[PDB]
Amino acid sequence: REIEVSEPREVGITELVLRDAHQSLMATRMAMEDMVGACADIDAAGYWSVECWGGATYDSCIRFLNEDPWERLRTFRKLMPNSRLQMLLRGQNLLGYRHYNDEVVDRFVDKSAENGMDVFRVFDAMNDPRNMAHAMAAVKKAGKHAQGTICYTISPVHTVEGYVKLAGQLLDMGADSIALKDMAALLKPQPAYDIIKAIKDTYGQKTQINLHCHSTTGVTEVSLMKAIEAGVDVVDTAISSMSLGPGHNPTESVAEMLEGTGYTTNLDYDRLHKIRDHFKAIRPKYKKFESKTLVDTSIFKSQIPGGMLSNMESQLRAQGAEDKMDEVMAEVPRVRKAAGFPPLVTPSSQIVGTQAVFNVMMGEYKRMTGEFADIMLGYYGASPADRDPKVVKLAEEQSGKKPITQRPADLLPPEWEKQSKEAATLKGFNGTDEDVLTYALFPQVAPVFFEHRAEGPHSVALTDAQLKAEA
Amino acid sequence: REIEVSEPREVGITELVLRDAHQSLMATRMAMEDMVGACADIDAAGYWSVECWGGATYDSCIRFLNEDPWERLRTFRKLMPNSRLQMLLRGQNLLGYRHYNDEVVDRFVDKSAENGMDVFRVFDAMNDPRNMAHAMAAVKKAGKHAQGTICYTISPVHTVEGYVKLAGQLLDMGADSIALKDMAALLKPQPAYDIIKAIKDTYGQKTQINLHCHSTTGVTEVSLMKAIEAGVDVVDTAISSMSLGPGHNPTESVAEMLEGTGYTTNLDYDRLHKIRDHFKAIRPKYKKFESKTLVDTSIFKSQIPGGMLSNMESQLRAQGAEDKMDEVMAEVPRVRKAAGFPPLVTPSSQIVGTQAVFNVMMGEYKRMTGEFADIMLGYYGASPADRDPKVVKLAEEQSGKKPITQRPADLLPPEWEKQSKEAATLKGFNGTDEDVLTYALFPQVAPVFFEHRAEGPHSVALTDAQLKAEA
Ligand SMILES: [Co+2]
Ligand SMILES: [Co+2]
Repeated sequence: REIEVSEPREVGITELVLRDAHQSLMATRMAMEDMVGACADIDAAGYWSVECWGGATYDSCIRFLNEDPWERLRTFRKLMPNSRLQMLLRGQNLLGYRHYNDEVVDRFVDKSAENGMDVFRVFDAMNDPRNMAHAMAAVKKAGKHAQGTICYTISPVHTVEGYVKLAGQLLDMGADSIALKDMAALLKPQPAYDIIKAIKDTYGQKTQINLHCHSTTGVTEVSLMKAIEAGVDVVDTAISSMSLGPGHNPTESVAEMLEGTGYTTNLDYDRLHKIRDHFKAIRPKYKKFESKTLVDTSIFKSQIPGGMLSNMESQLRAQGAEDKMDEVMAEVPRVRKAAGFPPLVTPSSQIVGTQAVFNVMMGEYKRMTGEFADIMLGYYGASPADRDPKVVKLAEEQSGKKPITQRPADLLPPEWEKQSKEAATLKGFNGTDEDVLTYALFPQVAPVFFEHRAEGPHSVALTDAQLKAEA
Repeated sequence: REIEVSEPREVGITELVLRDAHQSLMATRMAMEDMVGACADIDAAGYWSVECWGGATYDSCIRFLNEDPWERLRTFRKLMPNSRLQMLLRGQNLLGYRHYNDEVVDRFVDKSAENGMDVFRVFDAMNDPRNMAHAMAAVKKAGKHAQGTICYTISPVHTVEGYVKLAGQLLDMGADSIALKDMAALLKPQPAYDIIKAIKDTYGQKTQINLHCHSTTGVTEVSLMKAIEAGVDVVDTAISSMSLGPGHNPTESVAEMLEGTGYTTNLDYDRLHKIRDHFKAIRPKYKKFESKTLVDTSIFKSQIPGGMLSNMESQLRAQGAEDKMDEVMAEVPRVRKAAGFPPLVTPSSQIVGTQAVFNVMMGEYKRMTGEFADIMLGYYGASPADRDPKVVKLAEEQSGKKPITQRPADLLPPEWEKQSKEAATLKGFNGTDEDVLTYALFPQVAPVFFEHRAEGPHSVALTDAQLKAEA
């Protein structure tokens, strides 16, 4: 019995400590002040890229830290001059709350690249390539690296062949590399090997694939080893003092585990040690935002991500039917199916979760939320599988909207000029496209932020004094 | 490029939640009251064995919980009637502070088996087979399972061939199985595969090997997968709510990661879920005893286990030279070498660590502790490599003891009758061999314990009230 493994080679590593690590472990509340001190070492560690922007950090900066996201980007570009900066961008949704007209996507990408972003990991919650298409083109126009993304999930319609097809569609829209995202740590070892190998066998060894796995279920570092045996080019990790739990596998652990296998990373262990210790000293200040579960494999049976489960709980707590949780968890699968089995990541997870609670309370689709209606009617794009025509009809007969099947942005009219005018009437607006984008992405937060931005970035973390006083 | 892997098969699992998990995560303070509620589910989970005795639990029971270790054993045998109970026994040292005469080993093993112990994992801190020989024979006489142990470590003298030789010596003394112990999580993936495969190739596939790895460095779950590909029969894990950090890899994670690989475990996921939730509800009460580091790979460079490092720190704090820590960490390697490269596990780690601090302060072996002197003079047994003759001489010229090279217990005279007499003069002594053993193993604690035992077992964990009041 034998297993074919890739030839001895160097495996690239993407550090997530500056973005996804704290987004996953301390609600994206990491203050810029607590990160800049590790930039010099991070820049000289030897990482393939440094994820430090995008995701929920834009929202967090303006909503909780009174920090300008564009200033964070500029500072990181300046303190890590020799590194490839990387961000996560939700396609046509950008970092916003809805799909935007193509010109807004163009502006955003152009300004991101202009301010220093090198690698753009573009993804769509439902894996609809059409929603990633324009952002990808904008990234290529800016001469930057376009990383098309495949959100991994487990469902009756997701298969290896299905993932290989998506990889092809991403390569067809000019992807420079393919990212396999596993936000819920659902990727097991064998599937990791099979999917990576199938993509490499189908499109060629030159096809660059970056694997992003969280450690929530505790099985993905083994998946990382299997992905490396299958030939994956780069794997995402988080410095050891900011890893595990709903976060990611440890950078140092992944580097150390390869000794003697023929595979290696070229990270500087001394630099890694300094970055570790830097965050180990700072992490305690964020205890009020930490999660309390290091390993949870329940999703392999329920299909429900811990985050999604908590939300439904709170929704079943604030109403009075905490007794129907076992019923809700049984309803979710049915709602997911009806919606076409979309991956259960934001926002699909909230939409499916909330609708599941309604069906239990008010009754079988008796009342559909505005979001669920939009998903069923195709306003978020195509689903991995065909949506239940019966539930679709009900959505149409309850929202008054006609079902659509083409890229949603095709219906969106130009809005930049409209956004610029409205933004320019806000006290604090600095007249840059960056600020207009801030208003376009977060209309209800931009006002307050522009007004207080002059006060400078803050921190919602405990102070050393508060740490001591508490101890 | 290919890698040979074992044929599809069932992999056995040993659950550590009742012994090593809490010894490693909350200073062995887990109260019997907090464990008995999960016994029924643990007994029906499908584990190959349940480690629930030995190690530091005997000391903890009588020193901190006013609990009779023998009563804990009897209760576990009664609540888990269909399971193979397993314990850790430090050979000729038993669970005590020194080597004992062979008749004490006979008594202990006989009473352990009589009270219900099924599998005895016998080990010696310096991997000297002669110190394991008699316990192993006693285990075989009692008709129980003798698991000879190899303490894994990394040193210039430890090699695959060296481990294969030890495995042979263990099999020659009647071992029913071989345990590979990696208390510091030093076993990387390739070495795990190479050592397991070499033992299987040399002594036959019928040779049973159980792998015990902690997760301290964060690389051992990958090692577990490699060990399984190499053909390991059983791997030790800890239920997910009591895992990771200086503890072990998660039971559920290890079981889930095998899906589709051809390997499988036959654990009942529902029973595992109940055991998880049981301990998740109880673990918060032990926060005052939790460690604060989930992943630490520094040992791959320093050879110093976190626990060993902390101790030296405190010793360098309580004296005034916290400035010489970088010097101490540089001295340890030299002391280890001089001692013959013994694995850095208790008590060798403390002995080497303390001596390292002296050499830095008072000077190069200017003053040797009584323990270090005994190691250098062979009173703990043979070292993996020859000890520095120059340091040996100094030990002899400073302790007045002649160096020995034969099994230390060969010099020990009968002591049972002496132990019985002394023990019988303690208020509370119940006249059983069990109590005499308690006195023989912990002379200075037995008095206090026998006097308060009637008050019943206690807990040093926070009460629900204290948990709430604190929150
Ligand atoms: Co992520
Ligand atoms: Co252990």
